[PDB]
Amino acid sequence: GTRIGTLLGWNLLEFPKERVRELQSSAEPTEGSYRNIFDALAHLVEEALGHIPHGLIGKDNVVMWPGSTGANFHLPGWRVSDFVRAPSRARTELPTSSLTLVKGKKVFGDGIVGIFPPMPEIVPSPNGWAQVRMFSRRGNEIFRAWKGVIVTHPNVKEPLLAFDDGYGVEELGDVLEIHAILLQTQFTAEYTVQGLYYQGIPGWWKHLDLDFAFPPEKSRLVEAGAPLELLYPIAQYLKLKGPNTGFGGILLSPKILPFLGLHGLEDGGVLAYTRRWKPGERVIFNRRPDLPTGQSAVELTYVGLSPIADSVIAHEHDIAPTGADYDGDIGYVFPTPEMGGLYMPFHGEALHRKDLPTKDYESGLHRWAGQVHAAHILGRVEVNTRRLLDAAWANGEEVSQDYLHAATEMIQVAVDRQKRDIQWPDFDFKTIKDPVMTDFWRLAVPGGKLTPEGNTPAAKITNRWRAWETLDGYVGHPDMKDGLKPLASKVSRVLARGEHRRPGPVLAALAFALPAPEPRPKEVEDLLTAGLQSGKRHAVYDALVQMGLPASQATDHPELWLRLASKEELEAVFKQLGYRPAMEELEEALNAV
Amino acid sequence: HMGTRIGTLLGWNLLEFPKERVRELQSSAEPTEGSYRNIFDALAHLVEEALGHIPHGLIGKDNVVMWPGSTGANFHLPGWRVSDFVRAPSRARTELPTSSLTLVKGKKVFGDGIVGIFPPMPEIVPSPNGWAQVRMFSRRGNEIFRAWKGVIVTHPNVKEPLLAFDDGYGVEELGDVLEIHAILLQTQFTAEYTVQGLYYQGIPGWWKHLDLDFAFPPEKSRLVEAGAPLELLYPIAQYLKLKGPNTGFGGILLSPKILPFLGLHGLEDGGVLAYTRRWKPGERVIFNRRPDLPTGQSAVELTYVGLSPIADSVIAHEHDIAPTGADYDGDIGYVFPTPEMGGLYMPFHGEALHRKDLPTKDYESGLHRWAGQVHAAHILGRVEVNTRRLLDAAWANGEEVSQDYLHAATEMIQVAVDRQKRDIQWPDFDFKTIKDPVMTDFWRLAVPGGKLTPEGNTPAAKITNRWRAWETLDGYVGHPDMKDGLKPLASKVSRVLARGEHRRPGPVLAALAFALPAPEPRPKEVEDLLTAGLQSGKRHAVYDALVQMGLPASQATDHPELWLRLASKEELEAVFKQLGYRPAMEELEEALNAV
Ligand SMILES: [Mg+2]
Ligand SMILES: [Mg+2]
Repeated sequence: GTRIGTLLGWNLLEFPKERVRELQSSAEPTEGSYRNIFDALAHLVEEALGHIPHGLIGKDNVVMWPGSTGANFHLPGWRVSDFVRAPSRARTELPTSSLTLVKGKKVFGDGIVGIFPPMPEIVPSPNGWAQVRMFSRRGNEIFRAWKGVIVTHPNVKEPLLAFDDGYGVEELGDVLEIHAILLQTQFTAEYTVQGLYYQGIPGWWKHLDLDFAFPPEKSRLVEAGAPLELLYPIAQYLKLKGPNTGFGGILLSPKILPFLGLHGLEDGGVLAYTRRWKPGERVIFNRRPDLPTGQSAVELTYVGLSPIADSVIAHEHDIAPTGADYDGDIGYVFPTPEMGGLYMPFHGEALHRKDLPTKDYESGLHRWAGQVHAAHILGRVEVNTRRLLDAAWANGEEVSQDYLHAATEMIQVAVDRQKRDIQWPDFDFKTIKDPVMTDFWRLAVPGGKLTPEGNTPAAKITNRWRAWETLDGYVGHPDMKDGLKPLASKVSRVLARGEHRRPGPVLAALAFALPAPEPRPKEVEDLLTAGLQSGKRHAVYDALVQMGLPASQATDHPELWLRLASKEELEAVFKQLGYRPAMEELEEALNAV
Repeated sequence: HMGTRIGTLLGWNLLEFPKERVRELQSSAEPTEGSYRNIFDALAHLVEEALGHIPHGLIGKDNVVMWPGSTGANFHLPGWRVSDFVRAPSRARTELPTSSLTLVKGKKVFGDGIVGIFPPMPEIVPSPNGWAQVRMFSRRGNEIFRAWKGVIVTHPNVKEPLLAFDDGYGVEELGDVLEIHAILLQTQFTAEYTVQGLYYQGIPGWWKHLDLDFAFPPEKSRLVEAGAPLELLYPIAQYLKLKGPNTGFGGILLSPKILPFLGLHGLEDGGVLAYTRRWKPGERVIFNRRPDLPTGQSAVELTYVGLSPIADSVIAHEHDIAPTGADYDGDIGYVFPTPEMGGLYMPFHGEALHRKDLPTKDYESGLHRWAGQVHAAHILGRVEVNTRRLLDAAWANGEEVSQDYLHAATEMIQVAVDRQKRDIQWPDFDFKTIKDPVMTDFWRLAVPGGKLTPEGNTPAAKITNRWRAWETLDGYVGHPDMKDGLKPLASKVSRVLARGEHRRPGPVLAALAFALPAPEPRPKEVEDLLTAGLQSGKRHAVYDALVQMGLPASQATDHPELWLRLASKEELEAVFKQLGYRPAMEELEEALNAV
């Protein structure tokens, strides 16, 4: 996994994470505010490179350009962005002579670019898929390029490609180069804050609970009855959970089914790679982002199994309001309210405006600009709207549906502006002069996912979960705040139970209790010495884990040792020191008075 | 790193005593009952401390000891025996249900040391027609009832897992798994004349046929091949070795008794099969099984009668190779040309001295055995060195050691080797000694161990000295013509040493630092290891890790020593051309070929 553009010989700047984010917060839905961030970005590239390098494109912080090591794209400069920046997690090659060029726009469904026979060097299943970027190539010439997903089935004899969904010019290279940018997988399917704000069942907050998430190293300690001291700080292992969990697959069109040699699918109906539902059962389909109207959740019928693994098949017409396409979108399927779900199906009228004045961007920098600008406005509308629902619910009221539609319209023009220069719709931002429950959730659940990504350091995670103490100081729904109190209690006992249980004494103890280390190579003696004498124990410990050092040879390095020991070795030494299993302690804290 | 002892996979604990109070404790040991009982004493007293009791089940060899304790599988056989099963590296593991096995009866049925004839088993043997030297156990829980030591072979024509029941140790009762540990993986073995070999059966004037060569480990070999400067090979002594006029063939040693079980016909008396086309059916070859014994009885003429059905192997009759001492429990068989065709070993025509039925009792414990082993290991060495030493005093006048005496040394050796399992009564032996600088004394310096292929790593300071020993030949008493013949070789060695004496690597390493472009961007963990090494002066350890974890070269260019180890053939050639180095191999050639 390094980037597709690099393998095509492209330059790669990586501007400071912070320098764009500051520049952004001067962004408004105005032509000027664009030309603003446009100007400021121009002279951010110039004060790093000296010049405006020909054919440059950018995402956030990342900028990219060919130089002349860089393979040439036979397509508008700004389009090229979609192709270069993605990781190349796996590669393959096909001679242009093997391909059937099935013709038609959106033949396979709008997003799917190839229906192939098994290809186990990009898709790990016969029944599989991969999200890809694919080019038809000369030597340094790239004539046509496809972005989207390809599927794979035994019944498929010859590789088929949706030619008219390509990007370059008519003529075609002599080899088709395919880069898997995302390997086949299911996706974790949990309710989100946005989702719950926009379409949650009445009193949905009532159904949130605390849970524990241990990475496999730590989960081994927990399973063997490691003392709670070894889990400090317990906050880094906390997460919220919903009353239940969804299914999440890549999203495919029924248009593929004929080419798989299979019959199609009724209107109002869904297939997915799971037996969790019986054919005929209703389910809630969801595609993200959740939009303020609540329109990202629709009720559809589970009609049976998908023939492609890790996928949901649904008609374009059935999921149109949710904004779904087939070029990498994930479909999530949740239980309906009646059978315990937290998302309510959308029943309102949806379909927003047909067209606004639209120019392309003038270059790829123009695009990068628009992108950066738009991204801010997106967040603005998002947060503002959520805040407004806070004030509204506080004041016994509700945000009028017309306004949610207006917000929704801004959000999706924002998303479209990652692509083309589109005129913003008119939209008043109300602004709130109070701390609202939304502000709490941005603290407690940054990004809205109940699954955190534990980059945030030990220092800060405890503060995050300590925020649960300050509910009263936030304005929002009376019943939300009051309903959330038992959960804040639970959080609180768990935190308190671990507050002063530090690991250092247990690490010291294990050093004394464990026997002297068995004989080990001098390269190991030497690494461990190197680590200790310089304060890089952790790098060394990571190395020895990777190089596969055995536990018996690590007993003078308790932290290392804990990472190599077996279940039996851990159990044994914990018994010796007579530690109370952390989980027993944690359960008691959860259940307590 | 992974590869760990079968014992430790079984739950057994382990200690390593220093190489000091083993080479110290033993080095006062005599062919007497009491010399044993005082090596046993100071051992049982050396496990006294460094541990609590003397743990029960305890076994050992040299400076290493192991015991079951809390876990550790419990073996349903004599404690002392178990030594032979728990000590070896488990290089690969496999499991068969006890209902899959067919059990063939009679001792030595597949030949003495072969324990299984099996269908292809790709978990332990790479070749469909392969082998592996194994310990296998029949298992319950921590219950190990019966265990086999020896070789298993593998052939497509074997349909059912065939196993030599009555060769195993323990009780007739059988667990439900058969657990197999491959302790040596199918390989050919490197086949070269040894010093002891040439002392004991060397062609007349054999020393005349030794020469200088280079052995570069792959890392250095990459360098040399890309024309690294001689500076980067310092000290060149660590790459020197002696070489024969020719090389042998070396394979695992199997009994023709296996052939019926592969659906094949057996083998004529006096014949060998081997996995090589280097000989034609008809041709004579010298068969050699180590250790080379003083009688000369470890080399015997046999006829090559065709291919072995099994890869990397030699097949010959217990019958025909029994003077050599060989059986099949992992014994290697070596096959060299006959004298007529350039061989340096001479075939033995004589009576083999293999005395039978002198008082034999067991060891009582397994610490007894350990004691026995350490005790014996020394007596063995002294006899072996003593006997070679006398050959020097003798050829020095113009005499021979009396063949009778060679016979007695041999029988002494054989008992040493046997005393490693059982408490066997020592033979009467006379240690007629010389004290003088003898040529054996030199060989033990220039070629420690006897084997022309040096033992891996000895400190770089000392290795230059060892090859310097060739200066001091005259200091040494023995065969005139040996001493005199070797002069051009002692010269060759000396030219080569001198060609590289003061070409140190420091300067070249500093140049590569400057010549190479700035390192590409590297993960923090890489940055961290590199500073760790730097700050503590342990960079070589750090480099070993990064090599092992597979860092790319473009990221290591500030650490030339590391860089040299990651770089491609093309990348090396390139910087060497830039710095204008003269290829080392050219200079090394010149040093060889000069008047
Ligand atoms: Mg999309
Ligand atoms: Mg043997």
